[PDB]
Amino acid sequence: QYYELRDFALGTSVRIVVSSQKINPRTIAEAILEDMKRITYKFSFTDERSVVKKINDHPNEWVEVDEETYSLIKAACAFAELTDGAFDPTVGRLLELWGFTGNYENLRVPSREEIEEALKHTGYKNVLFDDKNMRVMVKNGVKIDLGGIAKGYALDRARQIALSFDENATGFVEAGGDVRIIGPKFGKYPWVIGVKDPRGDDVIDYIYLKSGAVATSGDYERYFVVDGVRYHHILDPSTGYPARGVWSVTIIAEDATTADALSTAGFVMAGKDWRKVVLDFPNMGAHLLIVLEGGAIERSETFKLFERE
Repeated sequence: QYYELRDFALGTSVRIVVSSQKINPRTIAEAILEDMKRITYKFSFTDERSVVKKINDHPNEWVEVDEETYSLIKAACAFAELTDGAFDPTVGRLLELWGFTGNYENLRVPSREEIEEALKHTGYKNVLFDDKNMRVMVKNGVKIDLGGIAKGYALDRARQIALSFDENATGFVEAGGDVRIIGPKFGKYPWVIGVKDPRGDDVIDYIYLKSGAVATSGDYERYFVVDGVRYHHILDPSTGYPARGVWSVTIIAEDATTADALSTAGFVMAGKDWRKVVLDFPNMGAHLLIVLEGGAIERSETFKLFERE
């Protein structure tokens, strides 16, 4: 039987549910929470201890970084390339402009002119790498924000931590409605995961996972309202405005890093050609369900496979 630890990390609420006969589950959960918090501060846009902030605050300079940081930034840029910038970790300047990174009083709708200028300071190709010396440089004033991938990364690490304590541990870890399975329930069964209605308190679908991960991006995660209009944090990197036409995208994938990055990309892309997203995403390993603006649900045939135990 399962121990549960709930707390706040990764800018959200987290839940760690673990069973082990080898190591006290409270020990495994504590280890996991410590790592989630560690990642929260290390990759923060704002925390003074952050390596992301260090890079952002040192433009036009080759900045030495550690292997963890190097590998995560490389991975985030590799997702940006895979999705033609639909996921792009260089939305930092735009997030800062809109106020998503600062005090609530900074939340605002920037002018068209401000956004057009900030797009010149957006784009993953502005992050340069020195593999010889493990240095990163940001050109054209770009700033990195890892909020679209960091939960997945932390979740994947969390599973690795649990299994390092006990290869036969079971349970799951959750952060803000992203989930990574540690091992099957009672060692045998799938975990039953509810896909939330982006406009209600009800579940719109249930999926069954013995392994892997699920992640959801939605217009309800981080938003503000001005004059009756919602401005949420999932910006289209090509326009600099909140991506429109989509309420949520849920991705089942092999790992949470993939599910997290691709749920962001799918959210951005689905408001332009949802049919093509539903077709193409499964071939990148992202099995998906989209709730379009207005409430229509579209999902891949692969997603349907997970709708029964």
